[PDB]
Amino acid sequence: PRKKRPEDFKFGKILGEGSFSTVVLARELATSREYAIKILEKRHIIKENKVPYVTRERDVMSRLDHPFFVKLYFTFQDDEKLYFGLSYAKNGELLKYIRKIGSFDETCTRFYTAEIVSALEYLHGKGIIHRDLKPENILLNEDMHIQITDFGTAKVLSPESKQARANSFVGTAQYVSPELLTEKSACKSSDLWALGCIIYQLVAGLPPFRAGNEGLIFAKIIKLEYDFPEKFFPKARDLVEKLLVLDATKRLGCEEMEGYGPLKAHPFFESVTWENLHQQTPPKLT
Ligand SMILES: Nc1ncnc2c1ncn2[C@@H]1O[C@H](COP(=O)(O)OP(=O)(O)OP(=O)(O)O)[C@@H](O)[C@H]1O
Ligand SMILES: [Cl-]
Repeated sequence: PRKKRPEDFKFGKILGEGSFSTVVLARELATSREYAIKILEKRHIIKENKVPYVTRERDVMSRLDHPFFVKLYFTFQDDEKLYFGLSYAKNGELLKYIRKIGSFDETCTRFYTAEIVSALEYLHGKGIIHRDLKPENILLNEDMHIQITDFGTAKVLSPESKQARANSFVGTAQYVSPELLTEKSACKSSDLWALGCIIYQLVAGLPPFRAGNEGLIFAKIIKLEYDFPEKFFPKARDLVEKLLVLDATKRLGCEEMEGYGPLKAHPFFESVTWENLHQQTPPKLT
């Protein structure tokens, strides 16, 4: 289609602001479609060494075509700004719901966990590591299905070299894997560690490794220092214990453990119908 330009849109409210970006709700005049447009100031990206992250976000998102990810529909630029035209995730961040309700019941934990698993199976099947998976980066569409975002710190592993490890230090302290901290690289299984943290957080209300200082969190991660609250769905506890494993080759779902089939077969997921999840009505969050 014709390359889009800023004047092809009418902007509405600011949906959010990052360190180097503003996301605005926009309507495209010629179609009346709604988009979330992420806008970055070139001068700021250039001054602050962010060009590789912006180009990575574009490159990674352009590869994805799955219902559980924010879609990148188009990109354009003008003299001052870069623009990404994204699907609008009307219901915002998963984290908002954890905070408000405190935790999720078993049905809701299972459903949202299954969507995240399905998303990770797709991403890992394309040889992509997210590296910053966390509830703030799991958005929710109007129908309350997940829309994973934040790909500027993802990594496409090279198929040509059969690359498995990625060397950049990126992530969020509560969710960062022990291998990145101790070996200085991440792998696809690093996202499975984050998944374990997220499942724990949905059930318990807080992620498992937490402190007021990042270094204190790192020290607990590397020692596997965490505990479960007395009441925690038992099959979910078992699943978390199979994900929060220091040795990245021993996490359920990883390539060395024979991939996503065994993970989808975990007893916590016994009632899940994997094949049409994105067309199922999500359970109401109460
Ligand atoms: N597609 C979208 N639909 C709805 N809201 C969105 C969408 N994408 C991002 N947001 C919201 O806009 C803000 C996120 O912005 P963005 O990706 O620009 O930066 P960030 O990742 O939050 O920040 P930082 O770069 O500082 O880590 C957040 O509140 C986020 O939830
Ligand atoms: Cl950036």
